[PDB]
Amino acid sequence: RPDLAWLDEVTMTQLERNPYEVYERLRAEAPLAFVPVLGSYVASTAEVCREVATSPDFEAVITPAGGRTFGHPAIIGVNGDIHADLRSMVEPALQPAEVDRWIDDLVRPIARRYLERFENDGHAELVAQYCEPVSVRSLGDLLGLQEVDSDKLREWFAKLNRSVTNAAVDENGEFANPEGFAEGDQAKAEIRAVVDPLIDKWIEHPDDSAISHWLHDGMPPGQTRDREYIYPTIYVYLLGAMQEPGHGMASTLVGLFSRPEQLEEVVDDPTLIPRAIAEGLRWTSPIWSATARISTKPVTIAGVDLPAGTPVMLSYGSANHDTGKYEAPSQYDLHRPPLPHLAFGAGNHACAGIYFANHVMRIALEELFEAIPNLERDTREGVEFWGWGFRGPTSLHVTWEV
Ligand code: HEM
Ligand SMILES: COc1ccccc1O
Repeated sequence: RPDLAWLDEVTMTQLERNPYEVYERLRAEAPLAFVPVLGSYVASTAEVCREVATSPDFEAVITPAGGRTFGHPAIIGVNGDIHADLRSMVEPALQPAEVDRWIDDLVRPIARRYLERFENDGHAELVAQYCEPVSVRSLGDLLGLQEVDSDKLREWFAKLNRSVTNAAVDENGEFANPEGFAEGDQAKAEIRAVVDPLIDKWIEHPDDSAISHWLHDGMPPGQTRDREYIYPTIYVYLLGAMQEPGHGMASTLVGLFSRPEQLEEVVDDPTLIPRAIAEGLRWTSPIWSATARISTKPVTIAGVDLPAGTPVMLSYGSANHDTGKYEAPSQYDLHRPPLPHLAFGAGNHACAGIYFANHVMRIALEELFEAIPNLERDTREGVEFWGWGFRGPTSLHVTWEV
């Protein structure tokens, strides 16, 4: 596309460090555009992301680096009967009435445990000491991974993140950095060594862990789903499900710190925490551009005639700064009117874990603000955000008077 020749000079490093300047141009120039270093069409606006995500002429496809990492059948990358089965497999523990039965007793004692380690220190780096551990410890216990330390769960999602988002391609469309999948393969090998004995056990002795239910639910007597059939969805969980509530919490906190009067409002009135989190997810979407769809028929989207079989990456984090919807979207504003957003995606492949995720983030922030009501950001340290596929702050140094 001639007038987008500037896109040939966009680099993977640029998109990882800060994709918003390129995507502001895309939303104005070409809401559906082929980005050479990603080797794919990308959807950048709210209208195009929502249309592709809900279109009957599209179905799910995994991004190239996502498929190299997760294989088949990753719940995000399949359709039809396999997708319906995998959705029926994951949905029981995520049902709102079910989450409401036990989410408080799950997350609140975990939040308190991690807080007790630093709440009298006067300083902390909340990404590593709080947001990530609460997120992974909550989900890890729900899954049946109680014995996998939070440090290890955090390491695995970081390696899987880098492998799944190792998207750069060269002039021939080949991956530019094939070595960057090695740590994804190493994480998977480690996960197998830990999880294979647990699956061996659960097949014979089912329990209330979610993965035990994935093996047994809905199956004929004495049968379980084959572990190779469920492992790619285990990996989907050990990346995003483990990573994103912590990133959403942390981005919400960075946003609140950027508006001190609003941080104060929320600490004084914790019933505003859900609204603060919803704006946090719009402001820096944790899953920023990690999923995609593929056309099943020739289709015209945003004036582009796509043949059948065309992948489109859904850059929901850009869509959530669409100035057709939002005033000054790069500013965090608690008091934005509560409008639809796309941080959980849309359509038949929209996030299955919204209700659980929102509660994890809510409870963690409630406990944080109760424990440390005079929490302040350490303005001697900068907050750097990183990531194009998954995005969040790489640290969050704070201070408080002791
Ligand atoms: C703040 C935290 C989270 C955010 C922002 C988030 C966001 C997303 C997004 C954008 C997608 C892709 C939707 C699309 O392609 O249209 C997705 C997929 C998915 N998410 Fe969430 N997620 C979060 C936490 C979780 C958690 C904790 C779980 C599990 C307990 C979960 C389970 C899933 C599943 C199973 C899918 C795949 C749905 C499918 O392809 O059918 N997510 N999520
Ligand atoms: C819930 O986890 C994910 C969602 C979308 C893409 C990758 C994931 O691991």
